[PDB]
Amino acid sequence: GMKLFAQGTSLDLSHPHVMGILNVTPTHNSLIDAVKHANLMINAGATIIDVGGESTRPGAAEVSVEEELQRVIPVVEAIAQRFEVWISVDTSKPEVIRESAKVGAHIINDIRSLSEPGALEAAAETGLPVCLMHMQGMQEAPKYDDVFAEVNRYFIEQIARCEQAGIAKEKLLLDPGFGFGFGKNLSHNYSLLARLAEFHHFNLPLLVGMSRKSMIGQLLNVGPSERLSGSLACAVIAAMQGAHIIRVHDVKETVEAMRVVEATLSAKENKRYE
Amino acid sequence: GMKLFAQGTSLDLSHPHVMGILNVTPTHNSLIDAVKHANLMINAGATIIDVGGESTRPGAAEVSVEEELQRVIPVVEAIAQRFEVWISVDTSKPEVIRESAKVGAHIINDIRSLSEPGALEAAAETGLPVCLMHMQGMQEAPKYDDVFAEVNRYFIEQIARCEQAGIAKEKLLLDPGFGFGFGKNLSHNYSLLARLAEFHHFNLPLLVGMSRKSMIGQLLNVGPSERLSGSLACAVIAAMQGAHIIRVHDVKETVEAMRVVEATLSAKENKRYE
Ligand SMILES: Nc1nc2ncc(CO)nc2c(=O)[nH]1
Ligand SMILES: Nc1nc2ncc(CO)nc2c(=O)[nH]1
Repeated sequence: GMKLFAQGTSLDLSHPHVMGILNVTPTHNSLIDAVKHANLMINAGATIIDVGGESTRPGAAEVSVEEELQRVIPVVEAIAQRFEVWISVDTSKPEVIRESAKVGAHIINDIRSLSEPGALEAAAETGLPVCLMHMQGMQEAPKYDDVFAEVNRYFIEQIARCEQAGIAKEKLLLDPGFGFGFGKNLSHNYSLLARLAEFHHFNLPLLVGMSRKSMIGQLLNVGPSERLSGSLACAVIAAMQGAHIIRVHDVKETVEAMRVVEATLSAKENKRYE
Repeated sequence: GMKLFAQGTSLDLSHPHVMGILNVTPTHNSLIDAVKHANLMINAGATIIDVGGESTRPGAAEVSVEEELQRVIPVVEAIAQRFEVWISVDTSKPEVIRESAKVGAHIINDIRSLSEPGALEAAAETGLPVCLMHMQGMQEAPKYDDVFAEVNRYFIEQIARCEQAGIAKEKLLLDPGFGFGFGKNLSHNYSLLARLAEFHHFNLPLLVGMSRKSMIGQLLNVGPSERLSGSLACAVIAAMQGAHIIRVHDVKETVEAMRVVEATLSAKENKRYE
């Protein structure tokens, strides 16, 4: 029943949506390969595309302003021209937010939740949906009084901060920030996955992304390439609880698992596992 | 907290157990390959082994008595000699039940729920745990007043029938009979998967097996070899609800998904998703 609206089109969150990842970093063949990877993800079943001109996993470098315009914008521009899928942009600079909205972007997905100077002001001018994600800080993960309580308290503060800028509450999306890069260890990560359905009291969409993360690599004791089954198990658990968007690397397999989730949630009485 | 007891050892159903499938049908190299496949499944994480001298998927042939002794018994006998895993036997004849219990079998897993003449009497003499599975009838699946109500009513009748023979209720195991070979179509199969946790009112173990079945092949529209992701999604849904044994073909991936399930059920408040 929950819908997202952007660029004269809608996203019906009645079923779980799979959002494929498309990193555009180290440009002649960097654009052909981007359109072809995006094409492959659409044919596998992806309904959203996460174009991010920055890798910020702990220990990754900084990208100046002009650098992100040169890769994010032509990629975003190329997707909307030829495809129907929704395009989310992983950017924190206000200039990339303004230019992504011009070339046809749908969702503003900021890893920093629009904390950079001018970022929140830009995201409101675009009128686009913004995804708010929680994060604390290659260093360690801090200590919490209770990881679920603080993430919740981080939200109420962020929704209130959004509405103060003109971004209506109905445009927002929430993401707990799974991963040992946003300041949460293995116990904190699995506590959030276990209590995900409680986050629905906000009555807002739940973007979730745990694809190939450390919360699967450390538990299963496998390299970064053998984490498919664990990522699928994570995605099903989140979708079983009513997560609306699942941000994954392996789109074909995730989409297959989602269809089992839908066929399961369709026969249930209340469409959600608590 | 629920335990199974057989052959002087125990099975602690505090975590989901993965039961690998080992079919012994069309014998010189048929035994080496059986021990080696069983070995591979143990190293992948399987704690139970399903040795079945019969394939009875719709359209499969009949095996005489002496034929099953020649393959089931030496295979069961070979596993208990060299490995610690539990051995379940897919047999309906009373003679194979008596001889499997002699060579070291753990669980009597009858696809027919001991309906053959003399089968129930044998399973009681062994004192072993029996798995009761529901089934109606290459033909079609019948019409139900309500598929959950009848399967439940099929149980109460079967537990009562077991106790009348001396098989204590604490030795029994239940299995809904997922699959379009036991008389249940795509809607009936997903109704049972959606309402699995309700079956716990019996306070008994839940054996579940949907590996590579038609309820995944028909929904995803893929050949019998590309059903891994859908089978993993099914297994997680059942384990999320508290299924205790998951009967799968792909043990390494299932075991990986179960560890995510355990790590998730460990951080939850009540260890079960309803
Ligand atoms: N919304 C969202 N964005 C992310 N971006 C990057 C990374 C990791 O680099 N993770 C996430 C995530 O988990 N959720
Ligand atoms: N317990 C159990 N046994 C089975 N045996 C055979 C087959 C299919 O040949 N399925 C099952 C099953 O789903 N559960």
